[PDB]
Amino acid sequence: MDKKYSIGLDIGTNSVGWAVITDEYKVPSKKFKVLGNTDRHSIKKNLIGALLFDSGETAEATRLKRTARRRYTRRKNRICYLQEIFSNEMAKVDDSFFHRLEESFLVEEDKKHERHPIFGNIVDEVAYHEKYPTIYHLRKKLVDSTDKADLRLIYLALAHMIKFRGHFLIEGDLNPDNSDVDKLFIQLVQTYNQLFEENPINASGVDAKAILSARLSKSRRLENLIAQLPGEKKNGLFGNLIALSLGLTPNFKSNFDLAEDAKLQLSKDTYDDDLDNLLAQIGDQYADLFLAAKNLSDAILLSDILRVNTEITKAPLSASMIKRYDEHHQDLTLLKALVRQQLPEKYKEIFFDQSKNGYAGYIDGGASQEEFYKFIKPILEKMDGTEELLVKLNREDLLRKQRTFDNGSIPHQIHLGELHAILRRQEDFYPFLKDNREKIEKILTFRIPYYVGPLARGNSRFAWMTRKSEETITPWNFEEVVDKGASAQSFIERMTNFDKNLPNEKVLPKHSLLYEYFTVYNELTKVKYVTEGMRKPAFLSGEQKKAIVDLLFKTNRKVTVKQLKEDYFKKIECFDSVEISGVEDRFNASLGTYHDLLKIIKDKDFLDNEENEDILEDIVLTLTLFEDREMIEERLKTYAHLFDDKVMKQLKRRRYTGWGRLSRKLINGIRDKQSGKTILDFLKSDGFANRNFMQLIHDDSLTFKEDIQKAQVSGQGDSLHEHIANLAGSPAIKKGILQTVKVVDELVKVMGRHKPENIVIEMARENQTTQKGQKNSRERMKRIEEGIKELGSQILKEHPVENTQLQNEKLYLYYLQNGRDMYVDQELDINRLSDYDVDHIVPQSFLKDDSIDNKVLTRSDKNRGKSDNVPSEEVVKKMKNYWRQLLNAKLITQRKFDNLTKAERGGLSELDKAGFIKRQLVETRQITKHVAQILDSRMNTKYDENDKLIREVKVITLKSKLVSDFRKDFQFYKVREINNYHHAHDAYLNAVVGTALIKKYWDKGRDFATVRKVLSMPQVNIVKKTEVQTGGFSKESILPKRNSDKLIARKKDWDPKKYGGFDSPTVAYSVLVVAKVEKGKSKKLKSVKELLGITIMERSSFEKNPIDFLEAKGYKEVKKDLIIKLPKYSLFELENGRKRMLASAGELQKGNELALPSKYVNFLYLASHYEKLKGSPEDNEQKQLFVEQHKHYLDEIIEQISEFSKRVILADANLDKVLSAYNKHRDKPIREQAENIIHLFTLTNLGAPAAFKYFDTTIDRKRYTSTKEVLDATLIHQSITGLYETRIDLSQLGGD
DNA sequence: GCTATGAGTGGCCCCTGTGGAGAGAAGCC
DNA sequence: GGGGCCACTCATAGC
RNA sequence: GGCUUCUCUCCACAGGUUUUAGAGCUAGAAAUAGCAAGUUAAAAUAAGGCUAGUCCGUUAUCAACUUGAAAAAGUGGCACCGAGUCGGUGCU
Repeated sequence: MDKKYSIGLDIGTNSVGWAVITDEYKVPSKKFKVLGNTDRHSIKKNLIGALLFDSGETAEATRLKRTARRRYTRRKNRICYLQEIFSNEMAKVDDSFFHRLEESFLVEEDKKHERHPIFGNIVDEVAYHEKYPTIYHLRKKLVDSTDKADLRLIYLALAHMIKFRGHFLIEGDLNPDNSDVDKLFIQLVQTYNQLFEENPINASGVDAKAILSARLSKSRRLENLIAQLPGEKKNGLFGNLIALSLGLTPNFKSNFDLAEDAKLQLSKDTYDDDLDNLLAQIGDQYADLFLAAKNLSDAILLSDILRVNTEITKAPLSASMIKRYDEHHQDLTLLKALVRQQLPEKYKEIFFDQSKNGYAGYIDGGASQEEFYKFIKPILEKMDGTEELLVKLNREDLLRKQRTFDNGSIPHQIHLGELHAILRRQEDFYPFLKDNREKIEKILTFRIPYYVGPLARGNSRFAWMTRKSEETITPWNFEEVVDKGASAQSFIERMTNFDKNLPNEKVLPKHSLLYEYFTVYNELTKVKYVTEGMRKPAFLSGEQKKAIVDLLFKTNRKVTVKQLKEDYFKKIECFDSVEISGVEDRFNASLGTYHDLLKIIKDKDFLDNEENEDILEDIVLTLTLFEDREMIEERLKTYAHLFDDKVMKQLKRRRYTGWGRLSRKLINGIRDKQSGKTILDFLKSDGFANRNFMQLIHDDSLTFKEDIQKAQVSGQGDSLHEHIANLAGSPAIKKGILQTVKVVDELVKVMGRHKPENIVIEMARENQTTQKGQKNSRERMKRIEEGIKELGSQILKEHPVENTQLQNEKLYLYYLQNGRDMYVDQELDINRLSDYDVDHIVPQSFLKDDSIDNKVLTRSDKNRGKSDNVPSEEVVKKMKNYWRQLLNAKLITQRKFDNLTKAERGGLSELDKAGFIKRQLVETRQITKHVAQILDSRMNTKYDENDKLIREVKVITLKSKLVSDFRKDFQFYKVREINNYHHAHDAYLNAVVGTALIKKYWDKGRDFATVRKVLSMPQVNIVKKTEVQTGGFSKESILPKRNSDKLIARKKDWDPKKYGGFDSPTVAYSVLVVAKVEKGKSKKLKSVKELLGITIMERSSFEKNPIDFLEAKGYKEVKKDLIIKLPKYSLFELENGRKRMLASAGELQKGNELALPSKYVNFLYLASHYEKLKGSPEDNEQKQLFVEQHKHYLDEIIEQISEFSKRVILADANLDKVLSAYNKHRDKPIREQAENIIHLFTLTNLGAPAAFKYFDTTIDRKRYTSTKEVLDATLIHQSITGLYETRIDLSQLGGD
C-alpha cells in the first residue's frame, strides 16, 4: 500500500522549503538510521524542513577584473615595444639605464646597479630635478628647444606619453590651434551672412564665449545662445549649426527641403562621407559653412578642457599644467605667509600633521582634494586678504595637483601632436628616429577594435578571431594577419539565437527578402473574399496571390484593404463590390526592403529573377552584420561587377537592424519528399487546401512535421543541468531551482521511490544587498546634490544628507520636491513632514508597488483628500510645470513623470481598474513555468502505447496572495524575525491549499486542528548548505610595511617586512590535523590537535600533496588518515544540545533555533500592527482586546529568551544588558514594547552574530573567537535534506 | 619572584569614477 | 554585512 | 507596435595604493627646538600557470561511505501512541 502523499516546495533566492503531506494533511514521522561511531543509532524526525544557502553571485566582477588584466598586459607590451626600438642606440650611451628603470622598486640593498635610476650619480640627478621639476616641463622643453638633447630624456618623454595616452572617444583629427570661441563664432556668423545676405543674423553684443563654455547641457546651451539672436529659431539652419558645434546630431531634411533624413554628427566616424552626401544634394557652396561649424566645435571643446591658454606653442597641455603648478607655488607661499602672520599656533597643524586633512595630509597623507578644501575653507574665511583664495576655492582651482581625476577628458590627439612635434624637432640628430616615426606614432594610435576580440591562438574560451597566417601579431602589421570581416561576422553570429524548429540553423535577418515573401504569402493565405453571387467566402488561389503581390506589393510600400478592393478586384477581376475578411484595414507584411532595393539598383528583372536570390540574401546579410562601412565595401566588392559605382555607393549607405525567428532551411531549404515543394512553394500555391505555415509544419501528410520531430534532439551539452543554466533570470533564482530539483529527488528516495501524487511550487520575493544598495545610495546622494544646486535651496548645505535619509523615502522625496507638496503645491517643513504621510501615485487599492518611484511624498491632508482614485486632474495640470522643473533638476525619475502623466490623463477606468488590480496581483511567472516543466519531465517519464506522456504527477502553480489570505483569515500569522521555520510553514500551507483547491474543483472541524498541530511542532529540520569558499585571494588594499608574520608578499622575492602587501586571506576550508609541534626555545615535540586554515591561494598546493604542505608549516608526524575536510558552515554539537557552525578556522556562529510557541507569535503579530489592522472594525476591536488581556505574555517571552540564551548562547553580559533595559521601559506602550522585542530575537537568530537596537540602548555583537571547545565535539554531516546523518565524535580521535 | 603565553574585549577596516559597441529577455504603455 | 587584525588587560601555568 | 530596466561578451580611459629617487639645513651628546621644502617620476596591480598566446587565473558546480580522472553511478525497514529540537511501544 504505497501511501499516497504530496510534496510542497517554496523556492526563494536564499531558501528552499520542502514538506511532505498525506491525504489527511498530517505530516508523517519516520525512524531513520544514523551512521558513525556514536551510541545514537536511530533518530526519529518529522518529514518537514527548509534548506538555507548563500545567495549566488552574477559574473560582473569577474568580467571587470578580466578586462582590467588585459589592459595592463597590453600597456606593458607598448612599453616593451618602445624599449625594443630604442635598445640598439641606448646600448651605446648608457647600458644599465633599462636595468635601473626596471629595478627601481627594489631597496638599495637589493639593487644590482647604482641607486639613482636616471643618471646613476647624485649630481646629475639633482641638477635634473631642479631644472625640470615635473615631466611636463621636460615635454615643453623638448617641444620648443631646437638643441640636441640627451637621449634618455627623450625616452622619458616618449614613455610618459605612451603609458598615459588618454581616451579615444573623439574620432578623427582635431586641430588644437582652434581655441578662440568668439573668433570662430564670428567667422561662422559672417559666412552665414555671406551665404544668406537676404537674412543677416544680428549677433553683435552676444557673448557666445560665456554661453557655449557654460557648464550646462548641450540642448540648454543651444537654447541659451539662440534666445540671444533675434529672429533665429532652435530648429533653424543656424540653430542646427550651433547644435552641430555643440556635438549634437542636427537634421538638415527640413532646412534644405530634402526628401530623406539628413543627420550629421562630428563625433561620428562617417562625418566626411555624410557631409559629402549633403553637399552633393544642396551644393558645394556650403562647405565653408560646415568647416566653420567644425572649427567652432573644436574651439568649444578645447576651451572647455584647457580653460583659456594664451601663449603660442604647439604644446598647450604642457603649458597649462606648468601654469597650474606656478599658481600652486605662489598660493602656497601666500598662504604660509598669511597663516604665520595671523594664526601662528596652527602652523604645525596645517603643515606638519599627516593624519589630519590639512595641507600635510593633502600632500603626504591619503587626503583627497575635496577633503582638503572642506578643511581649509573655514580657516581662510576667518583671516584677512583671502578674496582671491576664496574665489579660487569655489572654482576648484586652489593648490591643484598636476595629476588629478579631471584628466579623463583629454583626447589622445593632444598627446599625438606633442609626440610628432618632439620627433620632428629631434629627428635631425638621431637618424634611427627618422625611419621609425610612423612606428612610434602608430604604437600610440593603435588599439584592438572592439569587434575583433582577444588575439588568442585557440586556447581561450572567449576568443573568436580568425587568423590568416601563424605569425606573431604586432601593432605595425595588424592589417595583414587578422581577417577583420570574418571576425565581425563571427562576432555578431555567435551572440545570435538559433531557430527553435531547426536548432542547428542560424536565424535570418529581419529585413531578409525571403522573410518578407513568407510573411506576405502567409497573410494572404487565409484572406477570404465575397463577390456578388457567392454563397461562401473563397480562398485566394496561387495565381490570384501571384497577381496581387506582383501588382501591389512590388509597387507600393504599404497596401491596404481599400487599395486591394479598388486595384485588383475591380480593375483586374472586374468585380464591383467585394468583402474582405480577416484583414484589418492593411496588411502587416510589406516589401519595404524590395522597394528600397528597387529604388537603389533600379532593375526590376534583376530583383524578380530567382537566380539572384542568393546574391540579394548575401547583400542583405552584409548590410545587417557590419556597421563599419569599410568592411561593407570590402565584401560588396565581390558583386561590384554586377553594379555600377553609384549603385555600389548607394548600397554602402543603407542599414538594417533586427533578426527574425525562422531559418532559411526551414522555409525554403527543406522540400517535401512527395511533392518536392518547400513551405514557400506551398504558400505560393496550395490549391483548395491553402494550408498556412502552422498547418504545413503540423500537417501529418507532409514530411516537414516528421523531419521536425526528427530534428528535436534531447541533447544536454556538458551536464544536464545546463538546461537550467539556459533559463531567463539572475543566477540567484537558478541556484535555488537546482537545489529544489535535488531535494525532490532525495524525498522520492526516502519515501520508497513511489512517485508523489501532486507537487505544489510557489515563488517568493527577491531582496537586494545592503552594500550595493549603499553604493546606489551614494550615487543617489550625488544626484540629489546636483538637483538641489540647480534648485538653490540652502537647507541642505548646513547638514550633508545622510544615507538613511536617502533610504528613508520621506527625506529623499522631500529633496526631490524641493520641500513642496506634490498633490497641491505649498512649502513644507521637515518637522511637518514627520506628520505627513507618503502615498503612491497609483491608488493603493488599485495597484501597489514596492519600488520607491511609485511611492511618492505628499502632505497628509491632501493624501486623505483623494482615495481609490487618481489625483484630480486640474491640480495635476498646475503641478505639471513644477514637475518639469524637477525633471530638469533630474530629481524625479522619468518613470515617475510617466506615472504623473498617466494620472493627468485619468488612466484607469472601471474595467481598467479591474485590470490594474489583477495586474498588481500578477507576477511575470515565466521562470516558474520552466521549473514546472523540468519537474514534470523528471517525474512523468512513461509513454503510453500511443507515445503520449502518461501524467501520473500533476505540477501545480499557485500565488502567494492566496496563502497570505488563508493565513490572515484563520490567524496563522508568521513573523520573519523569530527563526527560520517560516519557510517550512509556507511550503506546508502551499501544499495543503493546492491539494484542497484541486479536490474541490474539507472538514472545518478536524482539518484546522490538524493544521494547528502541524504548525506547533518544535522539531523542524534546518540545514545550512556547506560551501567551499572561493573568490579573491585577499583584500585588495596594499598595506604599509610593519613587523608581522601576517602579511602576504606581492611577488616571489618581495619580503613583506620590506615591501608590505596584502592582508586577510579568505580561508577556503579548514582541516582537522593531529600531529606534533616543536614548541618553546627547546624545540620540544608535543602532541597537539588543532585546526589549520588553508588559504584559497594555497588550495592547489595542498590538494596536490597534503603531507609536504603540512610539513612545511612546521607540523611533524602528521597522521594522514585523520585529515578531515571541514568546509564552511560545518556543523558541530556540544553538551546540552548547544550547536555551533564553523565560520572559518577561528570563528563560530550560533547553531540552534528558538522554538517559540505559536500563541506568542500571534500575540506579537497583533501587537506589532496594533494601529495598522486592515479589516472589519469588530474583528479589529476583538484583536485589540485580545492583545490587552494577554499582556503578561511579555514577561513570558522575556523568560523564554533568557532561558534559551543561558542554554545555548552564553552571552552573559549582553543578556544582563537586555534585562536591565527591559525593566527600564516597562511602562512604555505595548506597541513599542512589541517592536523592540521583535528586534530582540536578533541575538538568538541562526548565523553570524550581529548588533541590534533595543529602545535607545545599543548592544554590540558577541563573537565566538575560539575554536578549541569544538575539537572534542560531535561532528555532523547532513545530507541535502538533513534526513540522513553521519555522526563522528572527534573526542576519540588523536587522544594524548 | 620572574617568564611566557593565551584568552577575552573593544574598536577599526574593507579599491573607486567614467565611455564606447553589441546579441538576448521583461515593468508599465 | 561579516571576517581579520591590533592594543590592552587579566589570567594562567610553569619555574 | 513603443519604452526603459536587467543578464552576458569585448575594447578603452582616469585615478588610488605600495617602495624607491628627488643631497633637508642650523643649534644640540641625545631627546629635542627653530627654519626650509612639499605638486613629479619608475615598476607592480590578485601568488602565478603551460598550451608560450600581445593567452589564461575571483561565474556556475561541492553531505558522508563504495566505485570512478572527472562527469557520473551505487549505499540507509515498517506500523501506532505521544511531543521543547524529538520520545516510547510492536512487527522485520
